[PDB]
Amino acid sequence: MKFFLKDGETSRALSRSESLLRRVKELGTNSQQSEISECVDEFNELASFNHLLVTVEHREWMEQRIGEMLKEIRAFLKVRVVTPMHKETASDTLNAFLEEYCRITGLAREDALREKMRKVKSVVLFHHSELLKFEVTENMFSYTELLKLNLSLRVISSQILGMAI
Amino acid sequence: MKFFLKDGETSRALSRSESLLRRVKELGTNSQQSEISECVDEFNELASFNHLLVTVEHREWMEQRIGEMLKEIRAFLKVRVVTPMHKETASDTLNAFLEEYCRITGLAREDALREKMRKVKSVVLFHHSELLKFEVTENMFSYTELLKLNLSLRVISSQILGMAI
Amino acid sequence: MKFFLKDGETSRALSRSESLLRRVKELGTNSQQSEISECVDEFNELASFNHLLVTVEHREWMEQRIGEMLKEIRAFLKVRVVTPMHKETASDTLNAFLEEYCRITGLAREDALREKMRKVKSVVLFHHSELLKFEVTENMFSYTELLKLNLSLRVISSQILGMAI
Amino acid sequence: MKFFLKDGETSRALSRSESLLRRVKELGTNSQQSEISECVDEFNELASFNHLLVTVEHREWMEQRIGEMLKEIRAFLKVRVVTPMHKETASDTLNAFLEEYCRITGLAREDALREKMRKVKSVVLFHHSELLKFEVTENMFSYTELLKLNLSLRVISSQILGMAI
Amino acid sequence: MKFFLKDGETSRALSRSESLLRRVKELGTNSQQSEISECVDEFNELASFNHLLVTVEHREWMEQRIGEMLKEIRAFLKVRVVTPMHKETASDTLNAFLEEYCRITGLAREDALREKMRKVKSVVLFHHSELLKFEVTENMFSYTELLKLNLSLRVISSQILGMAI
Amino acid sequence: MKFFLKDGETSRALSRSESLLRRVKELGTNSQQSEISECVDEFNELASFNHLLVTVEHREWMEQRIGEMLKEIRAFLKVRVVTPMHKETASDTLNAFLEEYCRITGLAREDALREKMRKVKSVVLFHHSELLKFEVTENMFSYTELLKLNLSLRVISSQILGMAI
Amino acid sequence: MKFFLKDGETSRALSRSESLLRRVKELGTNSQQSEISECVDEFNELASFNHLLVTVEHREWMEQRIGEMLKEIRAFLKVRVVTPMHKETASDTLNAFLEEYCRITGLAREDALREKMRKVKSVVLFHHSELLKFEVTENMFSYTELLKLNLSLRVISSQILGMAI
Amino acid sequence: MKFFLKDGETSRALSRSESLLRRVKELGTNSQQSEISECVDEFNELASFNHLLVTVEHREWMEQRIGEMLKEIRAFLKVRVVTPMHKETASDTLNAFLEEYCRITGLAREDALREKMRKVKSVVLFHHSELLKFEVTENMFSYTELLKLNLSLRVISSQILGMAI
Repeated sequence: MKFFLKDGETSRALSRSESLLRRVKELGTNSQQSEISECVDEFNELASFNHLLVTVEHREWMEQRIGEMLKEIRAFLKVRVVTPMHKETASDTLNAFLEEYCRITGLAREDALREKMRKVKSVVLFHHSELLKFEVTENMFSYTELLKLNLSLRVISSQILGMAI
Repeated sequence: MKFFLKDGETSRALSRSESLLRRVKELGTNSQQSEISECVDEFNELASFNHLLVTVEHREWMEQRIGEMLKEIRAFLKVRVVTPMHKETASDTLNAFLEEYCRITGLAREDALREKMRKVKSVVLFHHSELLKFEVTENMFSYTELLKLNLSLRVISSQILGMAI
Repeated sequence: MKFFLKDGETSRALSRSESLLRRVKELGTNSQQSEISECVDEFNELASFNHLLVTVEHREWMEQRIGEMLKEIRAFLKVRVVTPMHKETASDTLNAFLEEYCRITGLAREDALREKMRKVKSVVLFHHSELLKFEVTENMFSYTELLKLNLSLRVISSQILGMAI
Repeated sequence: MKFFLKDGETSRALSRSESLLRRVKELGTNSQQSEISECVDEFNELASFNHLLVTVEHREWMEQRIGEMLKEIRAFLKVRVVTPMHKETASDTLNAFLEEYCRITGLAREDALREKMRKVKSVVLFHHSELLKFEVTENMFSYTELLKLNLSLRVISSQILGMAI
Repeated sequence: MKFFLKDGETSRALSRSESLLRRVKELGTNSQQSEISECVDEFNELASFNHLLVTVEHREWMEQRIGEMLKEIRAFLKVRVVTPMHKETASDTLNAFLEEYCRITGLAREDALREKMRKVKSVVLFHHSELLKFEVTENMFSYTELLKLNLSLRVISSQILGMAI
Repeated sequence: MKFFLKDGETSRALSRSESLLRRVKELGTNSQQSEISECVDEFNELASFNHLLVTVEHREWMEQRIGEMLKEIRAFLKVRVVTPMHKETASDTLNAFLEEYCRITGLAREDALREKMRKVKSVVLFHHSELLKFEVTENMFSYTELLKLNLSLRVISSQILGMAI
Repeated sequence: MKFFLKDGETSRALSRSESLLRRVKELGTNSQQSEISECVDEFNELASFNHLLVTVEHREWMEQRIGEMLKEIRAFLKVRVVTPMHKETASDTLNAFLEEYCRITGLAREDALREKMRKVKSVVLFHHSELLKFEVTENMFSYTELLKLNLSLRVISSQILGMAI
Repeated sequence: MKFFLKDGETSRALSRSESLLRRVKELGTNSQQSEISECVDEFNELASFNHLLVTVEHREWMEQRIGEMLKEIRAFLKVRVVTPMHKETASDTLNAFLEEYCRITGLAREDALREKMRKVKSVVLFHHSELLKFEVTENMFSYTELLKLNLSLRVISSQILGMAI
């Protein structure tokens, strides 16, 4: 149950993340997905290590700042991670989520259209998070509030934003 | 405090409402507001009388069906009462309600825009209800669920249905 | 269920009742039943309207004085309304109520005589109230305390006021 | 404090009261006051003796039926004792009690008239009881219920039985 | 239940007892039992009457001194009432009470001898009280404390005052 | 606080008391006070030792019959120990106690006569017990019950057994 | 039950113990067990007597310092009383207690070894106390705390002081 | 806050730990500290990873065996990890812990000697645990029970195992 971290390590990871931050600030709309995606990899490891570090420290206290930087790296990187449900309209955003949920769950549309946005979004988001190795939350889209609504997609689409089907 | 109803009266009002119902079933998308609106007047009176009749009976019990019909007339007439916030888009529906609330409350837009849809709607609706002498509820609009959202109009407009201002 | 009152209306009724009051203060022991009785009619309508008004206001509050005059008009008019149990003696007052109760309830005398004055009175009173469209209470008679006694008419008539049968 | 009764005594009194009972059953509406009144005398003595007897026995128990007959004799004799408030009408019965209370208490009429019948009666009754050496209760009158009313004589006289003053 | 006393009576009995007191002060060791005993009769009657008078007054209060004298007469007369258990020795006093209790209860001696003095005395005393129509208490004897002892007569006799049997 | 007994001891004292018992049975009314009194001495020591033995055993239990013989020796010896208040009458028994209490306490008679027998007896008995090295209880006298009475000697003497002073 | 002490006695015992104290102060590490042991004998007797003296006094109070010296003698003598479990090592101290407990209880070693030191110690100590007629407590050994441990002898010997068996 | 693990990973770590177990079973009392210590390094990393794996899984469940092996590796490796307080005697074990605690805390001996073994032990153990990156518990020493004693080191050393200072 109990584990300790190799000593050349907190600092190895502190300056390893320091220069991730440096590197992430460099990104803009045309660094390749090839770049960005390994930029995530790095972030992800450091995120892990931090969780170790935290619990170690917490455990060590009982025997009686990196994350601050990660917090920032996230904020920069958040902006360059794009899913296929990143759309130009409220309306296509919804379809994206619909079709994507159908894709993931393997459900017919008729059934997915009955599902509340809330499931559909968190089903779809967890999926892509897993897949990008980056947590992708609702406030990473401009239609955040839309994606939080507790109503079936059909109702949202017809009663909230006058769509067909 | 106590009052009695004139006796040639319940039936006078039963068959008076019977032929209202008859008449209301006749309405369609082109009877004039001039027609419809007196069709409401009548309904309104019968609604009043019924409240008397009810309270009289209730009082009489303690000394020890028309409404069913009204319920129907309502359902029919509900469909022919149009407000100026009856719109073809989700988007204009929202503007209508905004502009109308500004009009009623005399608030600037900037402030109205900060208000939750919910207030804005029931403020506006009560207003027009009073004005048409007919109760006008959210489910008298195709954008019912929209009108129920507990979010500022600004948020709805930008995050729920990508509008400008 | 919900109804609204026509707007030229509260005031139409306020000054309608104001001059009822004027008119009722003119009555005295020799205005005809013909006069008085229409005087009640008017009072009755205004009493109804008030009940609408009250409930409208109460309802309107939730979306967030006439009766005072009625109260007076009642007080004045109370004094000029006569039932057939208005009698010159305590004794005939009791008979009047007995006979009338028998009439209303269809009971034999023998049974009515066993009834407590209290029922008998409020049975009879409610009846005539209904009938005159005016509430007729016990203190509209000079034998009020008598009409309040919780004793069978037999007992009242023999033990309280030495009558035969 | 302690006293004993003379031994030829309980039985002397048992058969003394036995023949009182015999004698009292003979009375009817025309035995003279002269007769009846001695009939009370006898009853009174036997009532006393009984109270001694009772307390002696009770006392004697601690060192470890006549009254039944008296109870009857009372019942018979109760019916033949007359006060000056024994009247033919409810109405004079009330006056009788009024006037008598004024006499006993020395109050003005105006004040007595404000008193509740109940006091007035039990004031008057106790008085005459004392005076006739016989307990005189309300059900010794035909207007018993009347004498029990908890209402001022004024109210009773005007509202209950339409009298003047 | 309720009885009244004849009016020429309290005073008739006040001065009737006043001259009893007078007469009782006259007694000394040689007035005959014939004198003394009627002196008790009188006392006894006055004692009775007083109990009436008391209860009458007490009852009369609720409708809102002789005894003092008796108290004295008692004290004087107490001293002249002799029982057959009035003895010159502690020892014979005990026998007297034994033999007398055997007489009254009809018990054999052997059993009486086992009884506690206390019973034996209050049995015997009540008896003679009843018989003399005067209350005869322990402190009417010089051996009061003896008569109060809660010990069998056998024990008293042998262990308290070295008697035989 | 804690002590142990020398081992050649329980038995040394068991047969030492066995032959005391033998010796005490020999006593009769004419063994000298010189004999008897050393017979007490012995008994007293054995009594002591027993108290040790008892408490030792009791203590020893917690770390987890002689007296029966003493009980008998007492019973025999009790009968040969005589105080100066051993008298032939109830009456002289009392004086004995009186004079003896005066002697011990140094009080005047007038004061001692006021004292309750109970004090006077236990004052006097403790004294002689101390003095004879033998506990002398009330039931060692034929007037036991007398000596237990809770009354002043004066009262006992005059009211219980007709003495002078 | 009650016993008295012979009067030439408290002082006989006070100076008897006074010169015991003198004598005990003389002891050192080479007075023979022969000396010391009779020194205990004496102490023991005086301890006894004291218990008598105490209870006599306590008893005598109810009829309304030697021990201080014994307290001291104990403290001196305590230091010269040796058991066979008085050892040079923690290790042999344990064995001594083990073997001794086996001897006393007649248990096999295997079972004794499982017993908690606490029992074993207070079993063994009470035994030798009884046998030396001196209370022998844990703080009469240099390994007090060891003797107090609530652990089986096996555990103590192996885990607390690296012994074999 | 949320992180994901790289997918070629759980199995990379499962067989990585599988062959650690193989290797650890090889150790015996003569594999160098150089060997053993890197054996711990490995174990430590796998312990870390596991904590990640666990939390990921636990987190993933909410969106709705390696450790078993580590448990074993620990048990084997536990036996080959030695501290400087691993001694041949109870006695030196104590010193070792004392001196070590002085070293860690920088306290004088005099004060350390007053500290309860319990603190001293868990202070010293946490230290070396941290320093070996292996949890080192009391039952990794043959004097477990000793190390658990709630007594100052001075008392333990003098009263429990007859040491000097």
